[PDB]
Amino acid sequence: PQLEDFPALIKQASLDALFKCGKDAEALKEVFTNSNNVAGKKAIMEFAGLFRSALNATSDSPEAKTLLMKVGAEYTAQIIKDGLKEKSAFGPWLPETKKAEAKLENLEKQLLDIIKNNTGGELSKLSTNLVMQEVMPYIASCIEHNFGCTLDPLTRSNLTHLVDKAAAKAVEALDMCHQKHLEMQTLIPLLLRNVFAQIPA
Repeated sequence: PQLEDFPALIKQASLDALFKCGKDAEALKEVFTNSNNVAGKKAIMEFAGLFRSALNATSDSPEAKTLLMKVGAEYTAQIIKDGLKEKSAFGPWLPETKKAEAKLENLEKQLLDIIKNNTGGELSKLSTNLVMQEVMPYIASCIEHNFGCTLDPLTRSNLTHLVDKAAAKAVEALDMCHQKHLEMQTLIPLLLRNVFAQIPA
C-alpha cells in the first residue's frame, strides 16, 4: 500500500510538513481547521502538496532546501497574518477551469526553461516578458470572472508593479540557487503562489 493511493492521507501528511516550516505548527493547524473559507483552505492544501514534492526533490541539495524552507516560512506567515476569515488573500488566484489550470502549468514550464538557459540581465528580460505576458493576464482573468468586470488601467498598473517586484525577487532567488534534478521545477510553483498571496484582500 502506498500513500499516494490515499488522497486524504497524503493531504494530511502534506499539511503537517508545510506547517512544520512555520513558526508555530499548532497555531497554523488551528487556523486551517477552524476556517470556513473553502477556496482558501484549498489553496493551502494545494501549496502543501507542492511543498511535499519539493521536499522530496530538494533532499540532496542544501541551498535549494534552504530556499524551500524560506518560501514555506513566508507562505505560512502570510496564513497566520491573514487568518483565513470569509475574506482572505488565499483562494482567489486558483484556476477555476481546466483551461486556466493549463495556462498556469505552461507559464511554470516556460519559467523553468528560461531559468535553466539564462542568467543575469538576460534572465531578467525574459522573465519580465513572462510576468507581463503570462502571469498578468492569468491574474486579470481571475479578477474578471468575479463580477464580469474588466480591469481598470490603474488597478492593472498597480497590480503589475506589485507582481513584477515580487516575481523579480523570486526569479533572482531561483537564479542564485541554480548557479549552486527537479529542484527548480518543484520550487517554481511554490514561489509563484507565494507571490499571488501578496495581492491584498
